[PDB]
Amino acid sequence: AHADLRINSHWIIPIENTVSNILIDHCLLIKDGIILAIEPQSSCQIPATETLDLGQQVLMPGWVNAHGHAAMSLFRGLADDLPLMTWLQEHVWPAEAQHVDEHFVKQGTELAIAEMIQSGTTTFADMYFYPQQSGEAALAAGIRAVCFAPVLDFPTNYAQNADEYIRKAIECNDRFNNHPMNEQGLVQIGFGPHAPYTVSDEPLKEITMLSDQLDMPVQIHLHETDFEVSESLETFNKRPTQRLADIGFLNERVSCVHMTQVDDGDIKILQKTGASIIHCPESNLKLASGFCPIAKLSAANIPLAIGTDGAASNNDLDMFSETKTAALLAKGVSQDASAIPAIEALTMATLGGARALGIDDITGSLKPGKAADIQAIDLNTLSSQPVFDPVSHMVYCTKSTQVSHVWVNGRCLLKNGELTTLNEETLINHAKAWASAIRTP
Amino acid sequence: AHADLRINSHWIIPIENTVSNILIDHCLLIKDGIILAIEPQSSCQIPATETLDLGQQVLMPGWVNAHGHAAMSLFRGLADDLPLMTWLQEHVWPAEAQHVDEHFVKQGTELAIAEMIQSGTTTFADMYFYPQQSGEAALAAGIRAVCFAPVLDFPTNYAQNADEYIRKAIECNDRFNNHPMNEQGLVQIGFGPHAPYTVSDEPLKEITMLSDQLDMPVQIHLHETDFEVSESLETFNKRPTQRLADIGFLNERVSCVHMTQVDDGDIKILQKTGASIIHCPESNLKLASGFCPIAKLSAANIPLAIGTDGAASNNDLDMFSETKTAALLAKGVSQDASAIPAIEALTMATLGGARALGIDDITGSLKPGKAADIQAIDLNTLSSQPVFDPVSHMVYCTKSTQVSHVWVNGRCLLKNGELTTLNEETLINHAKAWASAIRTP
Ligand SMILES: [Ca+2]
Ligand SMILES: [Ca+2]
Ligand SMILES: [Ca+2]
Ligand SMILES: [Ca+2]
Repeated sequence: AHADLRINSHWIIPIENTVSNILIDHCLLIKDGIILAIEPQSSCQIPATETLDLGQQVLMPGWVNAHGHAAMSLFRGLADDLPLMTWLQEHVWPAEAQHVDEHFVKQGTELAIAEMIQSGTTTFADMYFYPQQSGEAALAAGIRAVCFAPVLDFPTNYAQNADEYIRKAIECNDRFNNHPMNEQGLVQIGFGPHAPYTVSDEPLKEITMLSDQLDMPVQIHLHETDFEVSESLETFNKRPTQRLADIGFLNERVSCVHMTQVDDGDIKILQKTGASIIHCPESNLKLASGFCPIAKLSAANIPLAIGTDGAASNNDLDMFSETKTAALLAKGVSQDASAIPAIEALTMATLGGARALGIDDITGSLKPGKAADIQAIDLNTLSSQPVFDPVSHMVYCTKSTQVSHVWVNGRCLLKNGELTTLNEETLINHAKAWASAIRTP
Repeated sequence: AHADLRINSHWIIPIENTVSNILIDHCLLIKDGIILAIEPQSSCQIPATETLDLGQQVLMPGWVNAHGHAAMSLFRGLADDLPLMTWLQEHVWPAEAQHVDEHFVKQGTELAIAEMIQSGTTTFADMYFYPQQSGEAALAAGIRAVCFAPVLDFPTNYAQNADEYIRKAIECNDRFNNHPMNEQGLVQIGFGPHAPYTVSDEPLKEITMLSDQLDMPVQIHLHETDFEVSESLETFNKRPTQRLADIGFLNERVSCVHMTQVDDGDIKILQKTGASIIHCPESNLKLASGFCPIAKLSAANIPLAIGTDGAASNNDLDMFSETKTAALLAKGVSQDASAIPAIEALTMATLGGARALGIDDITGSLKPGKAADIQAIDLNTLSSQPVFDPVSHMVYCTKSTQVSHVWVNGRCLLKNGELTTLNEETLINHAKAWASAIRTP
């Protein structure tokens, strides 16, 4: 048959229309990992090799988790309820210096990926050590990934200095351009300078040039805390946004994480440079970083996305919960019950992330021609019934465990709630082994 | 055997110690619905008729959902993303006037109860029409309930005026004191005056007298919105807290819901009168009501509890998610990452609710002599591994679907994730029937 797979579902939320936000009794037709068409089930005349009848479920794009540190799944809830400073100095940094190597990153990324697939995520962004390990795990699992190879001014086990961080990013990009398993381009490598206060101007400019030459996305923290903004004003006499804008670092391919400290000048700079904002509400709350004013940013037409951050400051990788927090918090922050309606929250969590990571041409919404990165959510459960508008249900009363199926590039990674490329029992054993090693070395 | 049931579990979080917040390899012994003892498994010499081996699970008190409207499960996500005023006038109130009767409340409460049990809740507070229907559903399900019979100044189908609302509350209390199925006292009736701006001084004073004479708890909204506080200042020249204090309405048996508008005078009044505060973070965010400063309230030793509110402004009844929101939001609001640590969030969500509803003598913590209201949470799942401190995991990375077992008064209401006194498929059919009736009458 022309189509590999036909999926029938009562509801489809395409995110991009091709003027209601939802389609009733349509089907998706997929071929070679690509969406061929979305059409009414009754009218459809495209035969399919295989057909799946989902019934009372919602099909929508898989989530794009636009900021994370996948391998830190192995530090899940390592040290909760402590100030950023104690958390970092007495727990996270020693644990990183002692435990994080290629094996840690491999097993941690596998664990994260399995959690993410089970909660409907089809693309993750990763900013962490040993990105080749992370990228390789993504390849074996079949999940789409953007690994923002870290760049820092300071030495770690992974690299001694900015130039070495950059070298390894270039090497990793080259390795994935040429990897036998990566012909489909599921894994992209980018540059992940941590933050303006940990990376100097020179490496940042190198990143800009290299990012352009090698077609790589860039991610950086921006205005995460009042402290970082004050520090920048003391040291550079500029807000970080201004510093980055003045050296030409900010542009469309850059995503700026957090942005809890926002003034009108920041917004103008963001509008000018075309950069995206990645919202991480739960992590911002948990660490007391502040309140990203996504309502205000949205009204200013700033591109917005959503990330969970890492499992040591969340502590899960559940985009259903993160998107719900984003939609609820925004109404409180803006004092406006109509701010960030459900369709907008879903859009941030899918197409917004795709745009932020530079991959919206291929994924992030259900449009003919885009990749078949799809999640199916089963609504026939007590906590989801009755349903009046499935779009708002997705955001306000859906558990991630309702995800029944997941496809990436048209490949089934989750079938009736069960992982198809990862072994849950094995991953859990490895997690427990690492916990013991971390707990009592 | 002396004990009816022995439950073995790797972790027990008793909430009240009898100085670590958790017990390793202990067991719970239950007899006649009562906790006989909590002892090390190895040392235990109390035989039991039946023994359950749970392994890597946490036993803790079932949640006390201290404010809700159970039957509004049938309005789940009725009209999302609208301002309080449109929400009420164009959606909720017409739907209530048209659909809410004894049959609505029966089937809605059953649906809510099933959702709540599946997410580990063992006591719910309800403030809604036809409390006898709600109470009767609680009795048949086996869940503990406090039904705060509504009192209002204005006419509804349920009652024409304050005196009639009060009459029906008295009748309902009497009916449950004498109900053949209620000998164990699972169901308590209370008074639920909606808010200072919908109930006059006279009925409020009657409630105080009757509450005392009949040993009934009282629940009221207090300082939910800036509008209500301003309105009270115009009309009475007092903050609502002051109005209620001056007529002697506030006392230990009263729970005050929301409290997003707080000044130092409010706190003093609350400290003086001994009343409890019920925190409903997601509903407050969703409707843009404001930010209850639970960190500040906690530091002032004000008794605190947690509620989900109703399914039209949440939109689920999941106390795992609500407690996590409470713990996270509080750090952001107070700008203090150490504020409302996990053990304190759990305590609010269990013992805090018990105290608020006047039932802490019998439930809310795992102490010898208290009721066996218990939930078991399975940690052997991908998203919960690894685990370093189960207490903080409960709050920061646990899904409600991890609840494997639930007991109320030592009766199993949920066995391996399956309801034992309610039929899930039936409830869902009824929910869909009501949705159709509500959607297209
Ligand atoms: Ca981060
Ligand atoms: Ca989370
Ligand atoms: Ca309410
Ligand atoms: Ca909720």
